[PDB]
Amino acid sequence: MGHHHHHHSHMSWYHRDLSRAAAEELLARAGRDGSFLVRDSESVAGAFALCVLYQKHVHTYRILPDGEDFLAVQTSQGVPVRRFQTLGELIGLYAQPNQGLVCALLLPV
Repeated sequence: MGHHHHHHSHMSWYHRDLSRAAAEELLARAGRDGSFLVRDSESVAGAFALCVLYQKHVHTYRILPDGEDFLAVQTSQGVPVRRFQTLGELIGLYAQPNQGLVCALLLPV
């Protein structure tokens, strides 16, 4: 008896309005390792940031266009870096072990 299930049933890991304090805290409190989300960089040079939790260790990454239009993530130098046209490609690729990621991108929370 009753039918109540609204739409907009999405977490959305992309927030240009969260900040590292509440982003890293979102991962640490909600918790389930392989936790990731893409936040606003605090100015820097017009970049994006990716905060990832794994076993009491939050590593926060930057994600820069650079000086063209392509979104590169610096995991390491010797590691072959990939430039993405969308944040979706970023999340999908780094969901796989690369060499540099603390655990790879398992789930937002």
